Amino acid sequence: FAIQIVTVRSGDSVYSLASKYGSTPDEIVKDNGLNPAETLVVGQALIVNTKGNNYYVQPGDSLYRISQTYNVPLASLAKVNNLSLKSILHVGQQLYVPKGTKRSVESIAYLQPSTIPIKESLVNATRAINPFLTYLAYFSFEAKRDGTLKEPTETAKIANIATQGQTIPMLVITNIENGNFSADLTSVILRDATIQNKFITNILQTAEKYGMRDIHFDFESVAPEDREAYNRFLRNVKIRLPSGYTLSTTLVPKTSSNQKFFEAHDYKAQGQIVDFVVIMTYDWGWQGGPPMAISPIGPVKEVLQYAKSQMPPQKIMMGQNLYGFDWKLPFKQGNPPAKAVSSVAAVALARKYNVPIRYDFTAQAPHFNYFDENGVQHEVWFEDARSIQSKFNLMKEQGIGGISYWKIGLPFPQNWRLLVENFTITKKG
Repeated sequence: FAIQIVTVRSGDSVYSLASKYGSTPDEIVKDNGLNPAETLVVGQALIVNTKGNNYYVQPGDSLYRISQTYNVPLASLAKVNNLSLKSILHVGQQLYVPKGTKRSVESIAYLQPSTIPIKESLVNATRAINPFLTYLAYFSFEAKRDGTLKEPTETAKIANIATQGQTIPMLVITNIENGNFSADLTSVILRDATIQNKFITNILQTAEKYGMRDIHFDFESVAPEDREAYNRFLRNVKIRLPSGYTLSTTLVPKTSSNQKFFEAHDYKAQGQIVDFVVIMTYDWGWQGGPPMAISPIGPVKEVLQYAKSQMPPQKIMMGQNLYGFDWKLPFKQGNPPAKAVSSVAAVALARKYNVPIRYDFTAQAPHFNYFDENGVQHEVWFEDARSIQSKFNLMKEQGIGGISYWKIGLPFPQNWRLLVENFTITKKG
């Protein structure tokens, strides 16, 4: 009960921060996945041991936020510090924080390799993250028009990693043909009973072969005319799954019930059938658009609220990006796509180009701008400990089931440590 988030200020080093808070440099380096030889960046968010039941106020904090973060009732936190519920805080102010009570969470992470065989670095990242997971989602098995599946490479290896860590490997099935989501493919599978029957049979045999106890459909770009056929397919699978198996689906983010591309993702119908959904609450800012926060918290909250109106909250898994993007400016159609960056890589750009990391308190996201060696301006939006803590607190407020991360292979050590600090991670293995 000792870790907190600290934002780096001018002049700070791992040595000075350890001295200030009575920690060790080695601990700060390890917890934050730092290269011990590198400088800290002003505005970088670190996790630091500031002693048990002890907290130093950060920029933008409120007693409400701190109580949400540490799972302590707000009245208790206020009382034990002789403060009012809306009391004005200042940075550096010391608070006593009682031991809170952690709620359970289910966590998912997706793995999507780009090579055959899978890169060693990616297999190592999967092993590192697996202990923090309820589910591991190897993306993907591609559905075929004859009702068979294209298996991704080294499936047995990846499933075994999951199983040995009491993580459930998901059987992730997509309607991808030649690298793109295909409405024509789902029209065949959702409309022909003979093929669909063979398909479901093959899915069950594949799941049983690899110990994949959750069957997950990521069907996208489904024709609107197939909305109810997709619902019927999901009912058909659900009815035939044996005891101990579950069913899940991917949903595009929505904030209302009529808001043609969208229609086939029927929130109400799927919510009645499946065990859980993964809602893709990310890519407001995206690779092909102008620079902005990838998953701004206001719109994400709107999507979660809409989802709760359509289905039970426990069934909802909030999608969360681990990536940010580096955009070259000015944004123009025909520009190259933005470059995806890990949290660690984003900080490394700010370090290299000597700029501080800023924080947007409305979006709840870190960002910065820099000039490269050719004089081209870049803008970066990414994820760090501050914004992930805001997202965890949103999950608590909304009472939803869990969080689903896209994707393994994007270093961000603070995310995984904060996940276990905030929640009890459910293991079903």
